Amino acid sequence: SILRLDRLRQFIGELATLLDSRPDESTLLAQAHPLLAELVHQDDWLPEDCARPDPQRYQQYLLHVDSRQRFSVVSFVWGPGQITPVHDHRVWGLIGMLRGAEYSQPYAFDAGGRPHPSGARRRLEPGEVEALSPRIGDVHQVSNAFSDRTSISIHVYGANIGAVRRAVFSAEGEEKPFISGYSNSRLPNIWDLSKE
Amino acid sequence: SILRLDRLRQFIGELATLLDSRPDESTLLAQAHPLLAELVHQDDWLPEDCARPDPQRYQQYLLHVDSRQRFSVVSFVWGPGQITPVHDHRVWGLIGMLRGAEYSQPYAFDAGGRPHPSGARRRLEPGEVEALSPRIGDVHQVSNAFSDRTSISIHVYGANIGAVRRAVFSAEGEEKPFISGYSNSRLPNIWDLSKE
Ligand SMILES: [Cl-]
Ligand SMILES: [Fe+2]
Ligand SMILES: [Fe+2]
Ligand code: NA
Ligand code: NA
Ligand code: NA
Ligand code: NA
Repeated sequence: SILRLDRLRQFIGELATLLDSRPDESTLLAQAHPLLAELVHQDDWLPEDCARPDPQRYQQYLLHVDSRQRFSVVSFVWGPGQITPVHDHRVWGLIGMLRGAEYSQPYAFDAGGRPHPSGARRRLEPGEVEALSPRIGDVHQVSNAFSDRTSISIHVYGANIGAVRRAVFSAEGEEKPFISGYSNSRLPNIWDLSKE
Repeated sequence: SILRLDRLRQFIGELATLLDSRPDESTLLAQAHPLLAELVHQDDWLPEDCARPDPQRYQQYLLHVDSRQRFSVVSFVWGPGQITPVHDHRVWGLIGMLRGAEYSQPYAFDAGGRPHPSGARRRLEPGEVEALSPRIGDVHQVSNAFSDRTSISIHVYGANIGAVRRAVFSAEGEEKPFISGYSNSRLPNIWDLSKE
């Protein structure tokens, strides 16, 4: 229909313009917050392909990578009742819920290296944005708040996320290196303005 | 084999860096010339979908658009004997032959505003790169050099080319506005390094 891809195009240039200032981390996050907020304020732009859950696993659909890999934009699609392992990120980020809701559980470790939840579980509603900086709390376990519907969140990461070597942590406290990869081997073409 | 997608990721990055120093047109073109030349020096990187001829029309497969739309990178696929009409561009651009060959005829205008071939036709061989710009010469007709095979060239343009309002030129020298648009509504995912 009127898939409104101009808001994706707008978010992307504006994040990039912002980044062209070499802002310090915390300024960057502060100033991007409203930008992602304006992008998830309404749910009328996300291409269908980039919204399909899987029955076995969550999906990360790559929407855009910056020419200099200063950021990537990803659509995180949880099927009903799905849950990630405990893992870190290693780059700045922002998350904004588009539809459904998700839970975020922060983690820390005992001197042995076993993880344990820390602070309580945050619930993220359609519309809300929280900045992540690894300089604060990098390790977490996230999950679909709902057990019976699809939830989707739009993420922004300060790198090509599917190139970042990060870590997943078992209950027993072993660090497994992982690289997330992407669900889609093709990105949507948000760029064909030959439609008006 | 495995596609050498890192050549493309590298080119994308390097040209954006170059663009970050705000060069003037002649320096941008002198410096970008070698970067594209390296990309089209060996033919081990273009995804197969982005190399597909059409029997009716030449194809324009979008590869990448820069976050701030400072450039875009397009794969231009010619089937046997295809030819464009006479047209302009209104942005700087570099063209780099990947496989096959294309003929280039620049055009100039007489006192009544009617276009005519200006100068000798230029043949573009694999690994060669030519520049174009309103300053340096913008109006031309291009065709596949062969009628017995496919030709591909890699085009870089200082805008989101398929959103740029340009024009084709009638024998009587009048515009007919056009916006090229892209043969592909999905872009290739160059970015999933977790392949290796
Ligand atoms: Cl030249
Ligand atoms: Fe995470
Ligand atoms: Fe042209
Ligand atoms: Na290269
Ligand atoms: Na190829
Ligand atoms: Na000329
Ligand atoms: Na493709």
